Amino acid sequence: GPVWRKHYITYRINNYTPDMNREDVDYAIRKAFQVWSNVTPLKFSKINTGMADILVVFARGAHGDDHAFDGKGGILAHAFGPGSGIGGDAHFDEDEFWTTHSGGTNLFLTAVHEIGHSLGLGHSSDPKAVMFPTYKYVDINTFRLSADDIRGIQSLYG
Ligand SMILES: COc1ccc(S(=O)(=O)NCC(=O)NO)cc1
Ligand SMILES: [Ca+2]
Ligand SMILES: [Ca+2]
Ligand SMILES: [Ca+2]
Ligand SMILES: [Zn+2]
Ligand SMILES: [Zn+2]
Repeated sequence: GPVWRKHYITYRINNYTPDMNREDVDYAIRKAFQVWSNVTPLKFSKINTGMADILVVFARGAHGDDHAFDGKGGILAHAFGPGSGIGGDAHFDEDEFWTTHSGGTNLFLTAVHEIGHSLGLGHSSDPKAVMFPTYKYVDINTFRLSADDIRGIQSLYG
């Protein structure tokens, strides 16, 4: 399906979870974009105003799309593939407790997966892939994409 047909992509953080320090939210999301820019020709820039390609949102329950959140647990986040408007946007369930670490739900690891969707990736059947639909914490300091993730993204870009 859809892919971004340009190399410079913008994102904007619509609002901030009260679960984390603001700078930690910024850094998690930045690091998650870097995972993908490492392996494609894409460049990502955070903008503070205006229409971004990728809007990052924290919201709970019904929040104006067809993908209502479900309280703590279950669905952690969802994202829309490349396109105009809501296309590219990544939404994180505020009913989760977002963290920089192994506690609650790790924002960085979740964001890597969601941004994969924002770039056009679907799910992987390989438990080793970040694009596998089940959340499982792994050490974020040594995190690496699986070969399956890299194959998937390189099928769309570069
Ligand atoms: C590692 O990243 C994620 C992100 C979300 C989920 S999930 O919310 O539990 N499943 C729905 C989903 O795949 N959303 O993109 C599971 C893992
Ligand atoms: Ca949930
Ligand atoms: Ca968008
Ligand atoms: Ca929360
Ligand atoms: Zn949503
Ligand atoms: Zn997913």
